[PDB]
Amino acid sequence: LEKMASIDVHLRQLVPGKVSEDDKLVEYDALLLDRFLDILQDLHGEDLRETVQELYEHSAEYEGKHEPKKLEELGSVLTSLDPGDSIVIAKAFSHMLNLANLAEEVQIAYRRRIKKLKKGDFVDESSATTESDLEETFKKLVGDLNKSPEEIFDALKNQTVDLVLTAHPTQSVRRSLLQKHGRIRDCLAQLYAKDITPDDKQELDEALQREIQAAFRTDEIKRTPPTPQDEMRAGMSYFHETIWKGVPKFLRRVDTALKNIGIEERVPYNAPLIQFSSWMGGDRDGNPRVTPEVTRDVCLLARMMAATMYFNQIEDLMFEMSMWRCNDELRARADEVHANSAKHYIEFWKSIPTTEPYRVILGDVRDKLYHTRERAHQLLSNGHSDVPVEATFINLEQFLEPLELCYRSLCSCGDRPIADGSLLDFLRQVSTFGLSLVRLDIRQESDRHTDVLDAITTHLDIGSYREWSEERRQEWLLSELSGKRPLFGSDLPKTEEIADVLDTFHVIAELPADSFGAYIISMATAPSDVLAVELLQRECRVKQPLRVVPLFEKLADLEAAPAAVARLFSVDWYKNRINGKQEVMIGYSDSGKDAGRLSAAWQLYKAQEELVKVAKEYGVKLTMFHGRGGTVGRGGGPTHLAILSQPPDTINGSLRVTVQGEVIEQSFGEEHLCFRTLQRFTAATLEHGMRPPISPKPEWRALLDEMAVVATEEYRSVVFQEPRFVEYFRLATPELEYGRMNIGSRPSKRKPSGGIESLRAIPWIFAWIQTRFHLPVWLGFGSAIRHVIEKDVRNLHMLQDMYQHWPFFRVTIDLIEMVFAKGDPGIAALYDKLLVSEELWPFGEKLRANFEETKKLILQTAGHKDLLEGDPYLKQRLRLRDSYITTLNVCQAYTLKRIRDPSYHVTLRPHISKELIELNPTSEYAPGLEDTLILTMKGIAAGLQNTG
Amino acid sequence: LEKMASIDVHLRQLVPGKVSEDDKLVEYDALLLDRFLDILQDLHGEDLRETVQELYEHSAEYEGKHEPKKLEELGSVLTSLDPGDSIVIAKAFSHMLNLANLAEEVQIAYRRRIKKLKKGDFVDESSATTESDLEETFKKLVGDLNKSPEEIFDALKNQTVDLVLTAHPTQSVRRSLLQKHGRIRDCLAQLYAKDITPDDKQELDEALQREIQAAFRTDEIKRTPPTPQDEMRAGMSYFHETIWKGVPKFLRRVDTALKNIGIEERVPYNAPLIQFSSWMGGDRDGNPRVTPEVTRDVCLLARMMAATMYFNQIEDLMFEMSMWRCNDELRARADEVHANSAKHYIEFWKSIPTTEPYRVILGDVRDKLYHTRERAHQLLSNGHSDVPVEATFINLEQFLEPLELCYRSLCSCGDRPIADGSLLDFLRQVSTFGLSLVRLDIRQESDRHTDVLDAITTHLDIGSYREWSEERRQEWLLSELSGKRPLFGSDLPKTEEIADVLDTFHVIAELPADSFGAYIISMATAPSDVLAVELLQRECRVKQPLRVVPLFEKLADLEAAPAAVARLFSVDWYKNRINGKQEVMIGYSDSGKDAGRLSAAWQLYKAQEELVKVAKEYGVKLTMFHGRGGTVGRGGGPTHLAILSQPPDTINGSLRVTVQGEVIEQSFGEEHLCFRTLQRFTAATLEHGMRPPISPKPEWRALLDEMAVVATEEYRSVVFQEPRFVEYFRLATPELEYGRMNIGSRPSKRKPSGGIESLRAIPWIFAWIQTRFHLPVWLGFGSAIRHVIEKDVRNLHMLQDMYQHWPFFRVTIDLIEMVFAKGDPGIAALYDKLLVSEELWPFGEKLRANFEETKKLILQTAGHKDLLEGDPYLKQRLRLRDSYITTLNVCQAYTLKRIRDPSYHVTLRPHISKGLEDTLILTMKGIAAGLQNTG
Ligand SMILES: [Cl-]
Ligand SMILES: [Cl-]
Repeated sequence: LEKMASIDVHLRQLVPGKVSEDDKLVEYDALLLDRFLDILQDLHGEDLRETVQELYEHSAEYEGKHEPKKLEELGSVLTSLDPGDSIVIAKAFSHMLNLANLAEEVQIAYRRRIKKLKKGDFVDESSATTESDLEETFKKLVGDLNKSPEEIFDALKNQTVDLVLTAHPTQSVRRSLLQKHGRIRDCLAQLYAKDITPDDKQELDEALQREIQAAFRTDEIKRTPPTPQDEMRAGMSYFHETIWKGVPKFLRRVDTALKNIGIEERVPYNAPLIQFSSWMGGDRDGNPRVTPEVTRDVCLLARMMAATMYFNQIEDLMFEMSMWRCNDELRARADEVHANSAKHYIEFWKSIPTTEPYRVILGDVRDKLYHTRERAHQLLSNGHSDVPVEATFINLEQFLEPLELCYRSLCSCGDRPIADGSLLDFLRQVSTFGLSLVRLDIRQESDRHTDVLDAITTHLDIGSYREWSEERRQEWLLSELSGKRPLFGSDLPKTEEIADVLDTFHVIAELPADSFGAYIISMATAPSDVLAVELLQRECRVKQPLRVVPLFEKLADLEAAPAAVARLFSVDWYKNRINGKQEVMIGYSDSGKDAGRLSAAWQLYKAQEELVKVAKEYGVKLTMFHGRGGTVGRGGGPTHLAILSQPPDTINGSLRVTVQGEVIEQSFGEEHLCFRTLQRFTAATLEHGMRPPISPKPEWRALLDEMAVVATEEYRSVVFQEPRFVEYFRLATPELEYGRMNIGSRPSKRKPSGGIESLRAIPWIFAWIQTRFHLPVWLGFGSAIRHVIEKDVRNLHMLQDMYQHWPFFRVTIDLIEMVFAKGDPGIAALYDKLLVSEELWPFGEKLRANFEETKKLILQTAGHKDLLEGDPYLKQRLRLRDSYITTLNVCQAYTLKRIRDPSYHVTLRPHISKELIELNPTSEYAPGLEDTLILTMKGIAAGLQNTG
Repeated sequence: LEKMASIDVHLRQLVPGKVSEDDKLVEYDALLLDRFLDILQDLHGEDLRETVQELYEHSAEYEGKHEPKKLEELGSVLTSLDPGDSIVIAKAFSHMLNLANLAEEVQIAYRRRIKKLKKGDFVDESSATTESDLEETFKKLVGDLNKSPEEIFDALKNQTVDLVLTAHPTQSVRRSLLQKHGRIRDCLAQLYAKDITPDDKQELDEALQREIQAAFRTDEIKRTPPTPQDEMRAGMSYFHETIWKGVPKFLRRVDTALKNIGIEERVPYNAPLIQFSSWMGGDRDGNPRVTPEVTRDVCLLARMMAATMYFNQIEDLMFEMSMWRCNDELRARADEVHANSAKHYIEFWKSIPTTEPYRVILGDVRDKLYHTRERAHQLLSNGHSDVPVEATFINLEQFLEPLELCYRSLCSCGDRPIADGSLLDFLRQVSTFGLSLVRLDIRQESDRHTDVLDAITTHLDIGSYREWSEERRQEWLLSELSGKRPLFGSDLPKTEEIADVLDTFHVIAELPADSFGAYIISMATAPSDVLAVELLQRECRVKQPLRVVPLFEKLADLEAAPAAVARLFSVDWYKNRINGKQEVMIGYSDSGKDAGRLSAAWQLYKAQEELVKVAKEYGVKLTMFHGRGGTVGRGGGPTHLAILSQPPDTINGSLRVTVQGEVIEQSFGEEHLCFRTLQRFTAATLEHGMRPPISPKPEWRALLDEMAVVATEEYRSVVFQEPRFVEYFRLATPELEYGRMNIGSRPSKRKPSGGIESLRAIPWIFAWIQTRFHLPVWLGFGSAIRHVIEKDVRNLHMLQDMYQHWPFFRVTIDLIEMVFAKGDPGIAALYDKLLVSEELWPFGEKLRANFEETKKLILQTAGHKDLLEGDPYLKQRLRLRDSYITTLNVCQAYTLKRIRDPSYHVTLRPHISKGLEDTLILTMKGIAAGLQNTG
């Protein structure tokens, strides 16, 4: 079995050099791959394994020299597979790619930071290898900017970093498989301890193989397209994985860094430097599976998970808190609590003596935590309870008060060190996670609210709120919000949709405010949308109404946004309701779908500038909420510079960002990855408040305005004006298959009969990610740079000045370059040849030329000859993934030709050893061609991760 | 604050060299001491801290040169302390000693093994630094002994090591402090990772200090002398600490070591190589606090703890077990289980689909585990339940069956590797811990059974079972055991004691058999005692009766033991009840109190010889149960050779050993320490089965016979014949204070008006441990070795040959030598000066000379010039503790003079910044914790 000698060779040819001296990535991937291939052989035979390995080697040769002969060879092998073998090959390559991502996480997580590799400017902040840690950022603020430590500490206490978890656009991988990935990562890591004993190393190898096989032998389909509650349970995995333990660890490190510049205090235990919000179960925009009851369910589930974790943690806290000397106040509380009926620690003590007052108070808190979980579970499972609300924690102050009493008391007695142990970690967890871990945002289209108001105004014979001009809408909305009469009752003709909207508001009213974040209006355009939501909130008896957040998606919505926000602040009722705080949401991907990526990036910079102008004019604290697709939505290092790049004063101590589902594993799956994530968010926020990026030279603005015009013209002329483009998009791309299959819970279009305008941005991105073409990300850049270069020979120099000195531009280009690295036009060509009509082939050809031209231009702009010349670590990891992804592409393409064309008979090969073909019985397509397709989609999706 | 610079120096003067190259012990201790003293200064002031540091510095100087002027300085300082400062100093030194123990454990656990330091013979097995690990033991068996790997594996399959956890003779430390010790150990260890980042090292230091203060700032008194359930709760901590996770780890290591000698199989997951038994809540011998309700409570609590640990463990198993391919049998069970009513994993899955059958069956197991804990809890807190016993696991087969089904199924599908992951660990945990973690032994005096039967026979107008000869007792007991008519009813006049015994049997009868181990007859002497327990068990309607274990204590009881056991095997009823398995208990400490330690050691060797002769004659698998005080009861390395030293075939694949309370933290507190404990017990047992120690040369046996005669003559002439001894023992020693104070739950004597015969062995040992004198351990060895040396010039050569070549002798001597290391006659002399009458001073003076002579003779026998010449690591660790313990000694002695004599006014010093009984208790617990185990 000298088979290993082959994969090593291929791997080392894929990543030739070393990206450092602790570069063990090729080693890691070889080890994992060898163990996996042996498992494949032991379960499905020597022939199956030899086939799979020949496929991998061919793919690696392709990602090396990009000879199309290699694609012809891969295809030749893959078409001759009957559905059984096709499923096993696709599954095989999905799992192999997963293992590659695992070795990547280990390598990243243990790479030694090179203090000599820092250049000294902001470019260092674009990679984890040279970015500033917390303390380095403190020293940067103090030295270069001559800020006093007191100013840094004060800035930090009032800072909030709000991470919003959203559902994954495809396979939000099951919590079980995450657990397995963890065990594999740990086995890998421990195998490379430079001090390990032979028997230890043996048992670790056997454990690694054992877990690789375990993960391979779990189905990844069947059952249901998981219900929204299931998707939410899966999203909450990272709290148990890393985040719960990770928050107090990060905060304590902040304490140390503050000590290391002379600050004697710690960050206050109730200060919300970290917050977590969730859309899982709250975003109903174009997702009818998300019902009112779904929202009630995920709210209660969250309250359960939080109470559970607090329950388990408070027992170790009770064991720690064995002191006797205490404050007079706490002694009073102990004697008071000692007057009662001790069920949840009979294994520990028959009862708790008054000589352990801390243990008394804490034991009572433990009792209240148990009753909160039991009552939430009864509310979820029935609808009523019998657990009195007076015996649980209903708001966060009830919970914090006894703990703060213990802390104060301990400090009174000079036991501050004891107080700063498990107790401090507990207080910080209560403050960060509250009673729910996450706060659920609600999201709905503006049109649904307009429908509701129109049904009401029709029911009152006042006219159609829909037909009303925006000024008439505003005037009516204002008179009603200021009025004393309720608006509607049960006697109201409600369509199924209008009933959905109102019932959602009623659910919101019947749940604790600690559970909710923001109500977000998709497709916001005018103040009447926000006012409409505010009115529906009031007239549905939502006692503590949510903050309303407009999501300005389209380009015209962005230009009109600051006018709208000004008009909203200028209204007396709204101005007093917001209490000096406004949060606006921007969607990088939505605006991209509208008007191309370059024009949307620049328009979003300008729109944030104007919104901060309005917020200062009227004295409101503006908070920008960054939706998916952004520069700040990337994974790892790049996030640091992306945040630093935001226009001055757009953050101001409140960062709200979407943690994309395709990135959450790379950012929170591992202990170090999580810590460094929280760190770069906190450090980037803190620094940007005090050290904004340079303001752009006026010529830079004028240039970007012109480029945006040309770029929008090209993007729209292709996507929207070319009549046959929609024909091409349906052939060269599996967009239709994505809409039909059990990959995401959402419909891909808002109106089934519409063109690209009615297509949601996620299937738009996804469709072109699968073919490694990435049109939605780069289309429009080519003609823009081409235009400015021809318009004046010297504009190229200006662009290069921007990339080297203007952060926003550098990060935008950098993102484009990263996406091009995940691109391969040759594969897009394979899809054309197999799936697209002949008279449409030149169309694709022209598109690919644009692809190529743009790439060259981006390179010229970035001053690079190769893609990602400045980040060889990422270039390496990407190349390693690409070798697996390419096979999944070819398999996807031929599987598509096989599905769409039953008149494409192929010379099948004999089946390859023991089955997986009988796990999808009720399939209308072939015995396992639907499953093969789903596998390649989940796989390519996992390999390409994030683009735009 | 350069005060730290002093203590380092003193420490380095205490242990001059390095016992290796990874010897960071002095560094560890210096760090812990510096951090602790800074804490003391921060809580009670610079004056208090400076006082404590002067005390330790002087103590270290004393342990250096042993100048009694150093003791005069210590005393002069400690007497001028009012009770408040006295308490803070005593508490302080107790915790300093604990920190010494913590660093000691870390040093031990991370000491790199030196393979070039092995000499090749059995002496290597007396220290962890050179003992054979599992794999080295295999290669020893295969190469030198020509045992085949098949033979090794079959031997292992059938082997059981049963470790019996007993209540602490003093302070069974609260589970909270065990946890804090864990955090201190972990912080210390990680600070010395040769890869640590500056901020990590900083936060680790702050966590270290924080935890030292946390442990120092908890009271250790008040409330009650904790209830038996409380002491039991504390004893069970080590399952959570290390043992639960640690057992599957060790078993997997066995599997690996087997692969490395060609065995492809794993040790069967249902093989009980490791077992845990408990006395906590079961030993009633001279201990009235242990009632029937206590036994029921610790039983139910135990089943609760186990049910919890299984419950928590099975959720990760459920996440791992996501396969879909399965056996036809398992698939049927999944569809079967899928026909039912899922409340305990709604945070995980709405429900478990039949596409995940393993998860289905396991989820059901999780459910049944939940109902089991809940039912046990309701029985404990109330007395009845409503949780159907059919909805719980009542016996181990119900529990194992679905799990074994999962394993079979996974193997059927070529998923054996997945099966050998979390699932195998789980099976091995069910088999090792069962439904109770531990199996409780019950223990009672034979005399109580005599009382009960005498009330019965008197109630039947047949006469007094007590006045009856032993043969008449036997004959009646046999007639009843072979008979079909019941013995007694509710109409039976029961004294509180007789009602107690019968009620204990009724509770055993009303609880699952899996909860209980062995019924132990203290002061057993004749077959009628065993038979008596058997009958009382039967006529109390105990469905599955316990195995009865006689404890032969006195020397005459040991001589008469094998005759008795032969007589029991010769009776048809007993022969048919035991089913070819017999367990006898021997008490090394018990027999020592009777007749001196040397004679008890030799008598126990010979007695085990005779017991094995008989057990082979009648074809029974004899299991010797080693009570407290043995060589095999030591901590760490020495246990290996002690086990190897037992007479051939006394073990025969079943070792039962007492884990003394004074050793359990050193043996299971840390992950590595626990593994190495389970390992050395498992390896030593396996080897001894196939490689029995040498048989003794007859001149050796004759010499030991003679030495035993002289030794008992001396021990008895001093302890029992000297008329003033009892007066001396009451003054030179805190025995009276121990009996009156809240140190142990047990009364120190069986009959208050008796002499030493009625004094229990534990207070006997403890009393002389407190004064660092240890008379119960070495007294009698002196006159024995002196006698044989004078009788013939060459007998010293014979003794040295025995020490160099007979393991039993080497381990006996070695234990004595270690005890002498923990002795200091000078401190005993201080106690004499303060607390003993003047006309009794030569008496003490004389005994101390005996001490010295005995020590000299022991050294000559072992071929040593200094004590513990062969184990410098232990010599070092002990030397380090001595400096704290000595301060605790001086404090105790002057506190005793102050307590007993209110006519001893002292010039107290002003109280030192932010009630003598509490001080005394502190010093006793402290000296107890520093001396750990002796004899
Ligand atoms: Cl109890
Ligand atoms: Cl649900």
